[PDB]
Amino acid sequence: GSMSLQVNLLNNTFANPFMNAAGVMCTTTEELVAMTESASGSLVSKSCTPALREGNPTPRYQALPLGSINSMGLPNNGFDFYLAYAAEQHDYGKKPLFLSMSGLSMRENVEMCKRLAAVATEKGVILELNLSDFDAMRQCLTAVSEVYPHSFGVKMPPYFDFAHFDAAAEILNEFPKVQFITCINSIGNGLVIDAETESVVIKPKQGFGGLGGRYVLPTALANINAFYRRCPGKLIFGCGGVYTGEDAFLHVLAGASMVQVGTALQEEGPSIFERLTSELLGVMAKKRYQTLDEFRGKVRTLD
Amino acid sequence: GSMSLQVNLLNNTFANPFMNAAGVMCTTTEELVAMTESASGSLVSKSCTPALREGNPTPRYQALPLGSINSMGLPNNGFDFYLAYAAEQHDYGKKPLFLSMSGLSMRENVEMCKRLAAVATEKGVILELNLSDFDAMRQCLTAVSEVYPHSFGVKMPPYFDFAHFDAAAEILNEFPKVQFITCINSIGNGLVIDAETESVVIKPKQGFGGLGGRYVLPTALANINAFYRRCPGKLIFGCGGVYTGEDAFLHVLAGASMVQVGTALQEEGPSIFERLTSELLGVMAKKRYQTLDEFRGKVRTLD
Ligand SMILES: Cc1cc2nc3c(=O)[nH]c(=O)nc-3n(C[C@H](O)[C@H](O)[C@H](O)COP(=O)(O)O)c2cc1C
Ligand SMILES: Cc1cc2nc3c(=O)[nH]c(=O)nc-3n(C[C@H](O)[C@H](O)[C@H](O)COP(=O)(O)O)c2cc1C
Repeated sequence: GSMSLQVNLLNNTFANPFMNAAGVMCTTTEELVAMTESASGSLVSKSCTPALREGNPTPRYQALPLGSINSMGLPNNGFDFYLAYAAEQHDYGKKPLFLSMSGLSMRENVEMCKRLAAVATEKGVILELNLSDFDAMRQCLTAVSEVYPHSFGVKMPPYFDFAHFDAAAEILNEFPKVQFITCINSIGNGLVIDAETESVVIKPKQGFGGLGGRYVLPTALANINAFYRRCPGKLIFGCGGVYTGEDAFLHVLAGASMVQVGTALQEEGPSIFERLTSELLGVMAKKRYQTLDEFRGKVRTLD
Repeated sequence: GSMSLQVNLLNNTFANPFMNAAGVMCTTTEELVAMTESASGSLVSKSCTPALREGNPTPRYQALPLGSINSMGLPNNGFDFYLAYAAEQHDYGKKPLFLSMSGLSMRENVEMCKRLAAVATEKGVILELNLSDFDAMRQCLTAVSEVYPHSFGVKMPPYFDFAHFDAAAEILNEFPKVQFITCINSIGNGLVIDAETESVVIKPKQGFGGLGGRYVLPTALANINAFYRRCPGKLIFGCGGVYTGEDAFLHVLAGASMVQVGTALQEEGPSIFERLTSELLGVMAKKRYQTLDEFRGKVRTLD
């Protein structure tokens, strides 16, 4: 019958839950345009700092059989650029836009949010605040909530135990404006060593870098589901290890409303969204689901 | 030329760096015997608590294409059992024995260590203290160091940033008795969801469990290398994601002295050690290394 990947959240309609993960294929105008032109339900701009950053020396990203490792160092065009893209360029008629923000301090986030406010108001761009200790997180969210008169989401690093799921959820649940939680950012500071070259594969930080892709899917599912459970009032956006509609299906089963695609998108480019939508639809059709609502968060436990 | 996987550490000679990861194929006499009979350089008994524990309801382990997930819940025959194995059964002529200890409180560890002391003294069993909060860690090590008159090692959870590498290393470095650091335990609380069944795959903890296997190799390498760098006075034992001699070679390059094998061993049985020694030798032969010393810790960075 009639299947739909439509997602409705944040006062928006998304054609499908897919979007790039922040930082992937979303740094330049060209990329943002490509993402916007893609079949993705949405996009998020590269996490921005107040000013442009060159980011780290290359190689700073490496695709791997099981994912990716990167230490990009937040190369980005700077907030004004993404603000301007959101304010003046982005075609919201095509899809909603998220703007990822990653100030290097609370003050930077506060100042960016102060300015993002009007554009969020005028254009509907949605903040994904990159949060990737808990007191600091609470302070950050307080400071941002103080100056930012809109719902926003937060991009979380993965956590690895319930104590942390609980503590993080507790924080986030303090902030009604935090309407979505994106789980997860990279698994931090993995170290890929190329057995052939007997070396690391990225240059910054002695080769340590965030892992994405296949490596991170169960972690991502865990986090998605953990926050899905602990933040019942909030939306969870999944991010981590999505290469296929089936992976996305897992994200949604774990609780994801939107499903972000990082490494796989980096490796395939924006055409991946046509394939993901089609695959997820295929998965849904095989499983006799018509909407994401029908199985979102419905992963069955055995206990 | 002549190649050797021999490892000399902790006043022992190991024929090769391989051993099981604690908890894998090392719970029962039969497993311990099998590990001892295997080609592994060593073995470590299942992390024990003062008394036997049934562990968690099954399924509590699931092998996966990329690794494993488990929430065993520390099923173990109890300390007396492993102590007795170390004291009276283990053939130290075949290989050294590590005894993993995972008391559920400092007190439990202290009480077991007090009793382990004489057996370590008399038989040479070596404690791997399962540490998998930094104050708690310091307190545990202090307590164990107070009462345990031997060098021992610690099984560490993976860390994911340098702040944690630094903090953990700083702590471990306060304890001269901590002579090896085993990196790593599982990546905590991943959630594997079976797209077919739309369910989790292990029963305890709503399906959340420690990830091992291919998922964890870069994390393991990161941790091994991080502590290798930060704890130059200590040996690092690698654990995580070893399925092949090539993987083991990575561990060693990252800094590993011993290389523990969990998931792959769980899946393959103790004959894996023949294959691993052979493969690691083959890797070393192709690379013209003759000893592990020649490349241990020599992973080349690009910066
Ligand atoms: C090249 C690259 C750049 C990234 N930059 C950002 C970023 O700017 N902001 C952010 O929140 N996450 C960033 N990440 C993390 C991704 O958003 C995503 O959380 C991570 O890659 C896991 O998703 P994946 O498994 O689909 O890769 C980056 C990841 C990659 C690979
Ligand atoms: C079935 C199973 C039981 C485990 N039990 C223990 C344990 O008792 N003590 C411990 O330190 N680690 C335990 N672990 C973690 C392993 O020692 C190892 O750290 C982890 O599996 C990563 O290694 P791998 O990638 O080779 O699996 C267990 C792992 C598995 C799979």
